[PDB]
Amino acid sequence: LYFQGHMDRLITLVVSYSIAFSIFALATMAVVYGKWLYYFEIDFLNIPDLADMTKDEIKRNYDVLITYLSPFYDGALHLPTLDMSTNGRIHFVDVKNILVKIQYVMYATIMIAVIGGIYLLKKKNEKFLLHGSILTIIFPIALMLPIAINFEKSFVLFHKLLFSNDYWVFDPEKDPIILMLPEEFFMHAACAILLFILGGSILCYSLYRYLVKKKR
Ligand SMILES: CCCCCCCC/C=C\CCCCCCCC(=O)OC[C@H](O)CO
Ligand SMILES: CCCCCCCC/C=C\CCCCCCCC(=O)OC[C@H](O)CO
Ligand SMILES: CCCCCCCC/C=C\CCCCCCCC(=O)OC[C@H](O)CO
Ligand SMILES: CCCCCCCC/C=C\CCCCCCCC(=O)OC[C@H](O)CO
Ligand SMILES: CCCCCCCC/C=C\CCCCCCCC(=O)OC[C@H](O)CO
Ligand SMILES: CCCCCCCC/C=C\CCCCCCCC(=O)OC[C@H](O)CO
Repeated sequence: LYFQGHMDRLITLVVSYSIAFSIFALATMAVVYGKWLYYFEIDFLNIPDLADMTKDEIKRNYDVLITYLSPFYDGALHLPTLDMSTNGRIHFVDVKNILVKIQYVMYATIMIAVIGGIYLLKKKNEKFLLHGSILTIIFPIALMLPIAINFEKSFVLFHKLLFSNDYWVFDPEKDPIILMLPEEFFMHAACAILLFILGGSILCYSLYRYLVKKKR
């Protein structure tokens, strides 16, 4: 009992951070691989005007690129309409590699938390559900203002942090897909992620309080 205390409490520690990360990764893949937001973006930002492309050309290029970024696509990236340089296809491999590593870690934290969670959950201990929501709502709270007021510079730091080359700044001449990827769209995608993080936090917290009311 002196040791089930710690071990259950280390599992509530390990499980808690894996709840936070799993929500982070899940919200990312939902926004990254979701095409509903970007399809709305095409008319809302008037991307045809921005890129001198048609609504059909923009959709298929985005369709092909999003398909290229899945773990289960082993082919190279060829855009239906736009040409691209070797620097351009190095960046999308960088982006593809980042997504794959987040997803690999995400499966671990999703399993760690579901398996280890139900262990502590059926053992009448829900401390991990409060800690999880607190840890994961730190994300939107810390980053809501950086995106809202300083997106352009937060965007650069983000890229500088995650990429070890210069190729993330696209030359419209050699990589014209940058014209159909406006900065406002990535800003909305960052907001959608944070809303899903915040949504998952509230969801995770709704359970905690609801479960604590069960014990009493
Ligand atoms: C079995 C009786 C109750 C069932 C509970 C099973 C126990 C699962 C344990 C830990 C994970 C719980 C996570 C709390 C809920 C979070 C919901 C979620 O993970 O979704 C995040 C969303 O996908 C982000 O975009
Ligand atoms: C029931 C658990 C609740 C968790 C909810 C789903 C869990 C699915 C089950 C197990 C491993 C986790 C896999 C989930 C990851 C798949 C979603 C994802 O991010 O994949 C993107 C895909 O590659 C874009 O093409
Ligand atoms: C994970 C614990 C520490 C978190 C610290 C990181 C802060 C990032 C915050 C929000 C963005 C979340 C995005 C997750 C990864 C983005 C996927 C990606 O590669 O995007 C490429 C980019 O759009 C090409 O311009
Ligand atoms: C009950 C809990 C209350 C809520 C808990 C707070 C946590 C933050 C949640 C979401 C913020 C994330 C998205 C916020 C960023 C939106 C961007 C924005 O609104 O600014 C527009 C932009 O400046 C135009 O130029
Ligand atoms: C600073 C925090 C904000 C960081 C951004 C939030 C994450 C955006 C994620 C998905 C949007 C849709 C992305 C789908 C794939 C985009 C293709 C791409 O990587 O283009 C990047 C561009 O070339 C480089 O400037
Ligand atoms: C009730 C629980 C609430 C939390 C659960 C949320 C789940 C769905 C949230 C958002 C979907 C995507 C909407 C993203 C819209 C991006 C635009 C934005 O949020 O702010 C940008 C601003 O408009 C710049 O001018």
